Amino acid sequence: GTILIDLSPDDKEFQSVEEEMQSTVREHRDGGHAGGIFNRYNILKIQKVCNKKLWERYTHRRKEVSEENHNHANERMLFHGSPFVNAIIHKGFDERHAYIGGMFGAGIYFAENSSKSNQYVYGIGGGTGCPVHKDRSCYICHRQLLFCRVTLGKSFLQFSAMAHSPPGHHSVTGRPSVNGLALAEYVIYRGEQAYPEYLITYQIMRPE
Ligand SMILES: O=c1[nH]c2ccccc2c2ccccc12
Ligand SMILES: [Zn+2]
Repeated sequence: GTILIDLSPDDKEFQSVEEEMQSTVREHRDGGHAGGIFNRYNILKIQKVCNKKLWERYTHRRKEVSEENHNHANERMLFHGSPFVNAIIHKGFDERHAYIGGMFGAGIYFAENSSKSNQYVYGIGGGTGCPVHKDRSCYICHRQLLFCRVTLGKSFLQFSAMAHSPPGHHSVTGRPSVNGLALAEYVIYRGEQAYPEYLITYQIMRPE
């Protein structure tokens, strides 16, 4: 079902997506432990993920959410890192991708900071790092993230230092209160509320 289309780096669509990736890198409180030490990425490839059944699953669910929230899907584009991106792009999101120990419950987590999603590319807390070098800060191996269309609907606002949504909500917003430089994180509880739109292949870059 899924087919992947290479975007040219001269295409505006590519550039828009790259810019969203580069401009939402921040520093992490773990000093780079989970995700590596870097200020920027080497973007190697960006692919559009095209799957009819998964798209229609998304848009059908989105209409439902919209109708339950003053005609407002509250659709965002957000990052998702995972060692199972190959399974997500082919079969879509489901409970297997839920973060069971998540601070805002057992749901599927997304980030506004590309660097936050980068922390989960090799598993929770970076796992054991890249398969080839067992290095969480590997500058050599290729990483992949997803840049997804996520339907948030009415989103429970949780300030902060597969389950169900809170009643009358379609998602949760984890908004950092302490780190003012940290962007929001969002959780959904149905896989049908995200479409994995772009697969981004990259390396983290070692700082000068
Ligand atoms: O991109 C993410 N991928 C994940 C994969 C598995 C578990 C948790 C997360 C997660 C948590 C917070 C923010 C972003 C992410
Ligand atoms: Zn490596």
